[PDB]
Amino acid sequence: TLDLVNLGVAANFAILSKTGITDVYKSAITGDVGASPITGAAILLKCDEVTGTIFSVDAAGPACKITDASRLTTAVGDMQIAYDNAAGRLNPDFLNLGAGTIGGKTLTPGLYKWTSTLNIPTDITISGSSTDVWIFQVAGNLNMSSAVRITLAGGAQAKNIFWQTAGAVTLGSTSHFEGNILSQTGINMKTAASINGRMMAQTAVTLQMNTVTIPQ
Repeated sequence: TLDLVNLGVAANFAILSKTGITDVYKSAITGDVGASPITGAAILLKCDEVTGTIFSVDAAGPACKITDASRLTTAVGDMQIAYDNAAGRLNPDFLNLGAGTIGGKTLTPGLYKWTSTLNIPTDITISGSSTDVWIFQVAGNLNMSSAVRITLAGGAQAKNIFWQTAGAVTLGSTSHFEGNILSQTGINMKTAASINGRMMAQTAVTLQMNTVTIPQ
């Protein structure tokens, strides 16, 4: 069995970025949100969009924000450690599965690697036990097309799924994603896409009327 990727303090966030969070009103985020080292002004969410707390490094930001620089610094530090831990895992079980396109597949537990961009153009399933772990290592971008849905089967849980991407993630309109995203650059969601997972970006997270829920 493959070890969990430990998120440390970042586990407490639904969205954590380094250069902000952009949004087309109205999104529905469940869980805490934060950005650092950038100013809290870079968080373009209103308070009715977030059920949880909005954290800022400073006095700027949405009206309900809490200022807490040391927690955001630890969180961001922990996200970096997680990203490096995930990208650093060795001996994949798969390499270049589907040649970079994985529509229709059922993915069983393990460590998967892609040395290019990964596309998800049609529905997929992630299947395994309540304690199985999946780590997806993607050296380019990650794309998912509109209305694509990731289904979990067999007791598989979103909190045990990790997607590490060296490039940007793009989730298409109406799509539904499962798992923790650790991106080295951005994560960008389109109209009414949803995610059950965490969006951890080393640049920005962009949203357009999305539903974002932290995995239980």
